[PDB]
Amino acid sequence: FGTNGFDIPTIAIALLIVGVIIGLSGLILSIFATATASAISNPSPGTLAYNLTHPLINGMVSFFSFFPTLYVLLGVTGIVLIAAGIISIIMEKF
Amino acid sequence: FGTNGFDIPTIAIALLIVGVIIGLSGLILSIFATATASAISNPSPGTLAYNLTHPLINGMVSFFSFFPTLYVLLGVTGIVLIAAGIISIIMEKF
Amino acid sequence: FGTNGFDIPTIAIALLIVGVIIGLSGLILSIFATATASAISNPSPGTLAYNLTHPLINGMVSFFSFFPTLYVLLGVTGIVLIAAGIISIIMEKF
Amino acid sequence: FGTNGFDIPTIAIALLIVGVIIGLSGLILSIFATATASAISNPSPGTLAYNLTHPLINGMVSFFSFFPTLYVLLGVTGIVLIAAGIISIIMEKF
Amino acid sequence: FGTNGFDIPTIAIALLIVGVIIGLSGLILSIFATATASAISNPSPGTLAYNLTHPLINGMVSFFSFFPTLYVLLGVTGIVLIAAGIISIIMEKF
Amino acid sequence: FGTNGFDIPTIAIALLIVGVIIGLSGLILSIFATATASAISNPSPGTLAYNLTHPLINGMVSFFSFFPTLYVLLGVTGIVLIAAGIISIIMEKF
Amino acid sequence: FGTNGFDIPTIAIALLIVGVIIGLSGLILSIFATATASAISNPSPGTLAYNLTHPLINGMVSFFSFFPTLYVLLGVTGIVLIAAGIISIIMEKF
Repeated sequence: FGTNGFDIPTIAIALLIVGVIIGLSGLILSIFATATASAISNPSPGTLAYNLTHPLINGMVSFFSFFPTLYVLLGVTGIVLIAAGIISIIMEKF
Repeated sequence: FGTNGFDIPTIAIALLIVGVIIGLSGLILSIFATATASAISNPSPGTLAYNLTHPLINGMVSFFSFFPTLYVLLGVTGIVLIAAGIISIIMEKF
Repeated sequence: FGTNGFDIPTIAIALLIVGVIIGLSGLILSIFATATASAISNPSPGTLAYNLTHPLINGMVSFFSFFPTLYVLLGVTGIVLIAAGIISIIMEKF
Repeated sequence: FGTNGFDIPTIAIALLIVGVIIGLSGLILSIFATATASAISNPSPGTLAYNLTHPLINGMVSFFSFFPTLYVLLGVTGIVLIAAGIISIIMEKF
Repeated sequence: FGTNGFDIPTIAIALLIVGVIIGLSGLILSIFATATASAISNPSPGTLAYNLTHPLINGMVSFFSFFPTLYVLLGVTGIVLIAAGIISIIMEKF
Repeated sequence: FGTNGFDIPTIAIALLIVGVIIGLSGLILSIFATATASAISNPSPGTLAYNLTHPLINGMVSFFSFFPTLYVLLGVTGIVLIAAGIISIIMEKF
Repeated sequence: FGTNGFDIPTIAIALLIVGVIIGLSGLILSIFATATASAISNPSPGTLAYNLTHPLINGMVSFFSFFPTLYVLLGVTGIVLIAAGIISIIMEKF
């Protein structure tokens, strides 16, 4: 069901795969982050261990805050691909 | 699901891998830094051991303060890669 | 996840390795310096042993004071490498 | 849909590409500038580091103030191109 | 989207690259200058080390004061290039 | 982004390199000059060692006083190069 | 019941084996730790035997406190393996 490489069943299958992979990724990351939160403790506000450890958790927080826009762009990519497929069909189907 | 090398499932898997690796790294470093903090003691403010040891902990603190911006740049890299993928799709899909 | 040799997982692993190595180095040096401080005594201010020993501890202090800037430069190196990777991606990804 | 090289679908696609590229550029620059602002601190008004660092941020501000007119001219270019296309159609279509 | 070599997407990409490179340069220089400021001390106003070191920091200050106008000219260059592109389009598009 | 050899990204990268090299040079020279100042002592105003050593430190002072204008000219060179690039663009871009 | 090496009966059997092994391990360690607690006595807070013995029990406590996170990671591993199996099925079953 297509012209050269645009196959609607293939597109649906690809959407399937990306959705399940993203769900798995979120699940695994949440499960592991729970363990991370359990592992690290809060020694004291101003002792040696605080100086030793605080920037690490800061970087953790920063990167995990960077994830959302990555996901958003990953989402927008598919609309572009589908649109290109539609245009390619239209171009030479007439 | 792509044109030449841009595969959304591959991108999601890569995001998975980088996230888990970063979580592991933070966990290991925090756990080890706790042991470091436990090991080293505070001899005295002005004795020989203080002169012998203080610059080392100073360098420790400095490097661990350098980590955050490294993490931030590592995060920003992915947005660039995704953007390049989108542009590459757009360029020749029409 | 990259173009030629820039791999974000590899970068994260390298950051892991350098961090743990630096922590180990600081730990070992502090532990050994404690033993050094315990071993050497203070004979007298002006006797033969003082003349014999003082420049050695002076050199010790000097070198250990030189360490911090070495660590600082070692830290700054990674920002340069990450930046070069980003630029290399940008150059030919479009 | 044209005469020699003026194709309205091609023009629309080009407008698409330039718009998305400009949006990406603004997004990336804002995200990176946030990191720059976070990284650099304010040492003191008159110490060595101030003398060492102030002209750099001055140049940053200047260049980022130069960007707007560049964008404006980039925008005006398209009107010229479309106008030339219209005139070229008119010249020999009658 | 152009006539011979003037491509608005290419121009936007080039603006992207120059902006990110300039941001990186400012970031790296500020970070390194902080380390320089930390490293060098102030011995005394009139001793040997002062005579030995003062002209070096003077040259540092001078060069870093020279940077701003370099950045300004680098900025003005792009307006010229865009203007030349516009004129080149106008010349033979009619 | 240029015509023959004038590339604004290349110019920015070159400015990066020269800045970092100059910072390193100043840092190394200051650090070494501190050691020089520590090493040499002041024997007496009129003894043999004074006659033996004074002209050497005089030459040191002279050369280090010559450095600043060298740095100034090195700085002015870049303005000339950028100006030549601008003129070269203007000459044949129209 | 699978495609290449992913067999749900095999997975269930493996879960069986790991569960029983973990139960046995906990049982044996608890039983032995009871004997350890019975064997060692508390001589006095400050005598020779206290200095001789306290760090040993400290290390015991530390290691047994390290066990929990080991178990947690061992648990999380299976979710990853099952997820990889699901993805592998999905990839080429369509």
